[PDB]
Amino acid sequence: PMSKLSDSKSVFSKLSNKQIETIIQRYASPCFIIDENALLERARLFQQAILNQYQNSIAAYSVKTQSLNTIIQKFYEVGFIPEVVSSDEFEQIQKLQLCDKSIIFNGPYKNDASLIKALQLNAMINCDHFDEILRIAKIAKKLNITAKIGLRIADNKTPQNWSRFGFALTFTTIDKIQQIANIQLAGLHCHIGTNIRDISRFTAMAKNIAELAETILTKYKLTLEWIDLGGGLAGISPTLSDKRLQPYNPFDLELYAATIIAPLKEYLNKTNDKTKLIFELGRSLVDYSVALLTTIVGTREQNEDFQSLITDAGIHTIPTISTYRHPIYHLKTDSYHKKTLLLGPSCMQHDFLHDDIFLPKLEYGDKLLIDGVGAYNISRNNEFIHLKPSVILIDKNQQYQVLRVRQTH
Amino acid sequence: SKLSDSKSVFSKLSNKQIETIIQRYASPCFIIDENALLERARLFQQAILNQYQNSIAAYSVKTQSLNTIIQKFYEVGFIPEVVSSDEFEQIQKLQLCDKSIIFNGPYKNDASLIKALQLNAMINCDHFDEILRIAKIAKKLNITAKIGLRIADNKTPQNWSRFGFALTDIFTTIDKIQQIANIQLAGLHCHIGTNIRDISRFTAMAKNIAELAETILTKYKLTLEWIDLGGGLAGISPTLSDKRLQPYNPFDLELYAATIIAPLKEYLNKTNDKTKLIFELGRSLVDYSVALLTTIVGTREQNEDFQSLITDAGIHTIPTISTYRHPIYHLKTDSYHKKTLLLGPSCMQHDFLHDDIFLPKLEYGDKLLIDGVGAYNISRNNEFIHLKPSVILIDKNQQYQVLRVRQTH
Ligand SMILES: *Cc1c(COP(=O)(O)O)cnc(C)c1O
Ligand SMILES: *Cc1c(COP(=O)(O)O)cnc(C)c1O
Repeated sequence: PMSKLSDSKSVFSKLSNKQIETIIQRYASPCFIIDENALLERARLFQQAILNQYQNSIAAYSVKTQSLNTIIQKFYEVGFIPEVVSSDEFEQIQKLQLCDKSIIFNGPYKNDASLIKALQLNAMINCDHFDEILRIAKIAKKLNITAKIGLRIADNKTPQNWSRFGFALTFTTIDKIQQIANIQLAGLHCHIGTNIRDISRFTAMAKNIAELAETILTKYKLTLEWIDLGGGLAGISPTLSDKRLQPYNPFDLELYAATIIAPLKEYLNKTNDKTKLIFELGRSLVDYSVALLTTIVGTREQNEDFQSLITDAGIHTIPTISTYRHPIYHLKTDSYHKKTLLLGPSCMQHDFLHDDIFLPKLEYGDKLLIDGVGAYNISRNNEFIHLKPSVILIDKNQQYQVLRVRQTH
Repeated sequence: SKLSDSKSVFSKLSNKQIETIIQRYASPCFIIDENALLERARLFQQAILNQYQNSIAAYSVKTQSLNTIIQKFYEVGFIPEVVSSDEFEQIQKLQLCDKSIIFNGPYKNDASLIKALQLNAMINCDHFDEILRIAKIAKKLNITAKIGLRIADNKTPQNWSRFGFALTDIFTTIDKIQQIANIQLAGLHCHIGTNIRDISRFTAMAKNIAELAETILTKYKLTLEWIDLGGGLAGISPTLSDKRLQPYNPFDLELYAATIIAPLKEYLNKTNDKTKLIFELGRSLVDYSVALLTTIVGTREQNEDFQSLITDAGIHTIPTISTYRHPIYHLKTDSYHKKTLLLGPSCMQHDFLHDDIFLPKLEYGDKLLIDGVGAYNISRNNEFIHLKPSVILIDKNQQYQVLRVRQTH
């Protein structure tokens, strides 16, 4: 019964048919829309959650999840430190000419130029393979300075967190590091997956990371400068295999912060709260503040009990629709719903938004709102068949601000 | 295994040439061999023309949408074939002397239709309500629109499809079209799938289309103006579900042409060869003339029975790698191979170029060439994590031409 946008729990339930028509008139269909108020409320509440649990906590902005410059700026304005996983992302942040050049540099591939600038700005660099530690050392001699680094750890003692990415925690690697000159171990990094709703996995990882920081404490007389627990917390959209049809409530960030931090408080207290605790939540912060407006542009079948419709948005506009049941809302005053097949604007057999959803009868020109698409869609748009659609911010004054102009030939 | 001993059109490519390409345009880097590409194009036109004089090769824009490549095929005699309003507009911006164009696809917006109806384009509709939108536009212009009907060859088991009018009461659809003012049936369009290696599916479709064209001629005394047989012929790369690991030879176009045309010559001669016969092959024409140069940038494991390496290109640079076993060649000199895992420059579980290929031991700075990437990769590049790489044309003269500049922030 919450099929209708105005009757939903969506951030965008406030949007009338008239407002949607105006957005599309100005910026064309399909159109991404981002609500600034909801987005920055979530950002600030996350900072409160972690700081209430540990006062030397730092929220880092996961650029890859939502890489629009304007959004990065706004999270930076409330105290987030940019976190990048590539040299391009690293240089994106530099071009923003931010006053505070603090930055977290992750990723399996950091080119030489990126690592030079990073060292000059004393970024926090977390390495996940050995050859990179060596390349940083040679740079750390040419550049007459010692380089602090962190090590990405794989929580391979936890079955659900096992990963080939990072040094496995199942030590020989740290013995080598300290005989290495110009390199000084300064932190740990661990990122165990994505869309994690079983926060037992965060407890497990935090316990093993704490045991590691304790063993590093004794076998090496070293207190870590930072512990980065990555991201991975679940968003609001159920997976397609999930039996739940309705979206989840945005995950309780106080529950997340208390669960993951609890196994680490013992170590952090010995360090007199000088070890920084870093969090890199992306999806769970940004997903539900972004929706896609799409228009029905054709009909293949239309009978009492079934309709097959063509939309102007498909899997090349929101690729994560192939993995998640993103909520789909309509604008009709109509009680009778029928099985509905929503096809994208491609005659490719995998380009559909949903094959088993119940919606009222729709026709050419009707609009749908696809909610919870704020993570890992916009920046994956491409120029295949259809050019990239507009991205609009509903700013904190309820005024539209274009963040990406619709592409044209 | 090694590039020099390969059957690849880049077999001829030197380490110094490759290192020059990368030094000049960075890694990863797409390369397109002009000679191989246009030779394939001419052979296809020659194949279909020797079977039927009024055969027209159409260029599948979506398969390889770089403007320069489009212009080349246009100069060889190909007519542009588009499947979206954006592609349509891309072609008009080329300002070709001959405005002939094929307009396919499930979504054609009003602006493109108004333009296409007044440029004598062959417009193939796949759902009825598009027909009615054309009819109403045509009435505003006081013209009668000639349209083609996309047909689903649902009598052939492998060709069953939702896209197009079902050929299995199809005549109930053309009966309705006969009554609609400002519309006249003029052509048929059939596109039965992709990466089709069983040409029995083409011969079956051509026979069914021939029968439909005969019935139309007898029921409505109507001789069709064109028959569009679509594309879909297979490329050189096996699927990952394929048991075979080595690339196939480029499919025999003479065989394809002779077999798909033969069921239609009774009709086409009955028409004194005035029906135009259009072909829209893409993958099979362009895939093997394009390769991706990638560089090893790190190591995770290195035994003599197994190695796990990090490349600077992944599924976001060549997304068809998740579906196809694209040939991967090295430039070294060594007999000894080992199970090799090639990890993309992302720490996502699914970002790997190949997880059980045997390759010589490779190290940081070593280079690989992934062949057969010319279909459905370049235009799907995006700005997620890594910006888009350069695309380089290897001229007729073996000189380098920049078709897409490396992207930077
Ligand atoms: C993906 C990722 C994140 C964010 O992950 P989410 O699921 O969106 O929360 C943070 N840090 C790193 C290193 C990552 O790879
Ligand atoms: C995809 C497509 C083509 C090209 O298909 P290929 O497999 O690359 O040969 C031609 N015409 C239409 C309508 C298409 O959708």
